[PDB]
Amino acid sequence: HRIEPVCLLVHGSPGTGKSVATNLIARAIAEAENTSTYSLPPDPSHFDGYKQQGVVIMDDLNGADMKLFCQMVSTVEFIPPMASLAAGILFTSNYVLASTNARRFAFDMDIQVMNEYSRDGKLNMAMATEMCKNCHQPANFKRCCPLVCGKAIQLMDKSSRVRYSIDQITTMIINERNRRSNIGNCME
Amino acid sequence: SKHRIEPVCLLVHGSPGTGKSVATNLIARAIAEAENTSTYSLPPDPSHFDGYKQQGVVIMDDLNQGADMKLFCQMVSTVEFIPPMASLAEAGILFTSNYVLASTNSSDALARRFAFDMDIQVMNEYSRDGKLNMAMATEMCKNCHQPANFKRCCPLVCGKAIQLMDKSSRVRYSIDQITTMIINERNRRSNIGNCMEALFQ
Amino acid sequence: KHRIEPVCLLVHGSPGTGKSVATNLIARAIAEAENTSTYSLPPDPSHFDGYKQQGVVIMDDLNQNPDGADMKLFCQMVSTVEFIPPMASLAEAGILFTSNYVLASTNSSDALARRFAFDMDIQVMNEYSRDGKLNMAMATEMCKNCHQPANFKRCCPLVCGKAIQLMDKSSRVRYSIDQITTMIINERNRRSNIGNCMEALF
Amino acid sequence: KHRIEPVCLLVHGSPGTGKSVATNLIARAIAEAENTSTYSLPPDPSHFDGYKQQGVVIMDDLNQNPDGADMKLFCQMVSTVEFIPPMASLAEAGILFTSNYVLASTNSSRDALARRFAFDMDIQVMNEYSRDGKLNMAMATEMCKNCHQPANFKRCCPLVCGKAIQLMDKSSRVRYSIDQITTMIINERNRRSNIGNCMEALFQ
Ligand SMILES: [Zn+2]
Ligand SMILES: [Zn+2]
Ligand SMILES: [Zn+2]
Ligand SMILES: [Zn+2]
Repeated sequence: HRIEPVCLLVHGSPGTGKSVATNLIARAIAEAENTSTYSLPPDPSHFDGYKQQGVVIMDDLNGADMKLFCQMVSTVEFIPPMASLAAGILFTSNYVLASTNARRFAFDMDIQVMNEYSRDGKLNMAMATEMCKNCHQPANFKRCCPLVCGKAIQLMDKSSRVRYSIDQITTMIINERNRRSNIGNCME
Repeated sequence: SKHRIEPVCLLVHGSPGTGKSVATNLIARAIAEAENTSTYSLPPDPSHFDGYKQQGVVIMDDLNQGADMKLFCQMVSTVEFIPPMASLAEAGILFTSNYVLASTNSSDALARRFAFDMDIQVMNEYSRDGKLNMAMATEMCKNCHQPANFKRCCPLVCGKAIQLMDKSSRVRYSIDQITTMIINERNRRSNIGNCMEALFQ
Repeated sequence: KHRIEPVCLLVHGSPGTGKSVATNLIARAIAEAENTSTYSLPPDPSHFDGYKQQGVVIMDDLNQNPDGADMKLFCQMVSTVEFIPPMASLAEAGILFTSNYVLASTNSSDALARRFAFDMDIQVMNEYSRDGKLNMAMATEMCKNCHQPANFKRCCPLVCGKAIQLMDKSSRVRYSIDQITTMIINERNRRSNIGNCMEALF
Repeated sequence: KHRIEPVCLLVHGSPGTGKSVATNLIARAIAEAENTSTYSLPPDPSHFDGYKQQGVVIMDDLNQNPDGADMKLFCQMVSTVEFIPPMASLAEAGILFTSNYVLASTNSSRDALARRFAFDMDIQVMNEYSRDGKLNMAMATEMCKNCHQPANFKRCCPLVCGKAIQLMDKSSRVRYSIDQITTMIINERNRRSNIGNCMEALFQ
């Protein structure tokens, strides 16, 4: 009976800051869904630490990966395997976020280090994590910085072709999780 | 990375007619109005927090001092807690409750968790047949002085009908009293917490 | 060879006078200066579960009946002689008590009285007392115009002596948390300068 | 969980091939770069005497003794939890471990411990500087004559610029000189610390 988790992945070259992207997005929707974030390690088979957190992030997806993923983004009741048998909890996460190098991905997006923050083609993290000094307040973040507002990095949808900021991308994922929850409500 | 202040914990012991539920619930609607929240009550022998929307107070009843108590240790803590839900459309909410009140009638590392270990005691004028004369105890109070955590007073508020007695010290408190005692140990840990955060961070 | 005797502080106070926060500020400050952490014993300390040789130890509500246990423990902690605390866990049995500071508060022969390098009464300043209770809310407000504290990054009335002070039960002189906290560190350092030199000489 | 995981380097090599020389070179340059000192643990170490929260710690011959002593300490250090190391001198006990770099050499083949090596590398002596299979130290310490300035050392020698020894990342198989991998390690630590400060601020 469970609903299908909204899903995002982020293709990137290694120095472009896609780990900090997903994590910023995860922590934000988490803050809003009064939940927490579960990280899967790369190449992971067990869910030591899962406790039905509202959002999980999958560092460096992809192949058991493309399998254990498709159990996660499904309507089937699914039971993750454990390390300590201390087993049994359903997987209920309403969001899955992940990174790498087809309809289960409501948000298929490539990244772009903006040029004033490129450093040899790589994201200049020291500069990209300085706080923004002339910005409107973000929609899902307390405060603004260049990773949130689109200065340092942006997400390009392949299909849409459009470019959004992180702040925009989180507003978008929320809404789709709500739609899905809103219909999943009325029916029931 | 521990991030939440452990909640202040009250446990009232007592024989089953003694008002022991009525006390845990009088205190809780008092605190809740003070911090402008709501209450959320757990069933006896409970496993699921369905309907827990991070309201400020949690009531446990019939705590068996133990499934009752394994789950109790996890609420009263600093470490993040994720209540199990039966509904899938809810599972995922973080436990951020400040108070847990529990009642009972009935190993030192768990004891410290009981910030207030009281014994409910029914005063004789309000005890017909050996149990709370609830019709008496609820009648409003005529010349009582204004309570601290209630806008009006009655013989449960003011210790006329019902009083609870610290198991360890042995002194007696009314309901209206032990509320601020609890409100304040919660205000206490808040202000000390912020204070230290600001001096060493 | 042997361990130096932990410099020890005892704060006497009535219940709402803030002697726990007093001892906690002092500990955190000493521990920050010593590059350490703090370890709190629960009242009625039975076990030292979680103790990993944090240089600073806190005993909240010490009962000072010399027949009591609080004081029998206390006399092993505050001594020069190997003391291997009891752990409830046997997966934790064997670590030595090496802490250099012990900070305790209570409500109130000479061999227990030597152990207290500093024996002190806490005093609410009246401007912060709700019927002789520490008005914690306004005492934990940050100060706005204090000089930089000796041992705290920022100042507040709990630190500089606006809200609370500590009176020496002997000399009858009063001290802020900040002042007592450098006397306590100076004392441990004097013990250590002496102990370390005794070692080099032999 | 208040401290940041130290950045961690593991250099595998046979026993004459200069891996000790190479971790000490990296350590010393990282240390200058942060105005700290280095602290060296002995092989199969028990005690941390002399540890004063120097920023770079060094371990050699890790897991040489396969008993476990090496790997418990290692894992306590490459962690996010408070670690109060063991000392032989009682005077010295209780200091907190807070180094940001752990540099280890080994001769072994060692999920959640691999997670701790941010750089897992094999040392390879280039043939011109090999002598009977081991690193020719006397040749390698002669200063380079015509080399661009190195990023992390004041002058260049073949140990630095990749002439004498190289470091091959076991995963990717890419090779790096010492100077390069120093900038990489420094840059990982700064990144960790920049992301950290940002997350605190945004969820502050
Ligand atoms: Zn901005
Ligand atoms: Zn009344
Ligand atoms: Zn001040
Ligand atoms: Zn060179």
